[PDB]
Amino acid sequence: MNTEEQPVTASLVAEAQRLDFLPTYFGPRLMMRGEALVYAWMRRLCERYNGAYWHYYALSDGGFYMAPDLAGRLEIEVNGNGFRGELSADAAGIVATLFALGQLAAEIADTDAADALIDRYHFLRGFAAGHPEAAAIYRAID
Repeated sequence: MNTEEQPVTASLVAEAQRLDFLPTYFGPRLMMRGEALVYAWMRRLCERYNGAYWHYYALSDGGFYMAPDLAGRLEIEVNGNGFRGELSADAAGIVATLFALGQLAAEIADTDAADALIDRYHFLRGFAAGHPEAAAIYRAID
């Protein structure tokens, strides 16, 4: 539609519907296999990262992403590319969920489903470009 940014934007799903929204967009079985995978990478990016509420977000691209609930400067040092920089719970939650997608795809070995969930990765990855901190987000996952 556009020539620069993407018309794709995330959204906040109800709390009483997010309980089924996750297993509905990811899978009734993955809901846990993925929620724990996104936070798994998060606690790795920061040495002083206890945890937070990874709110469920709906994407028009056909996927979805989760972002922890932390207001302030989150010192997140990504080992993936050694990018040391403080990001917001939102701009950081992008790198947390993204890394998880790439793990599940390679965790289930070479299967027809190892390329299906991959779609979500490419879908969200594009939304990160529309963010004001895109520079930090894309480099964080780079």
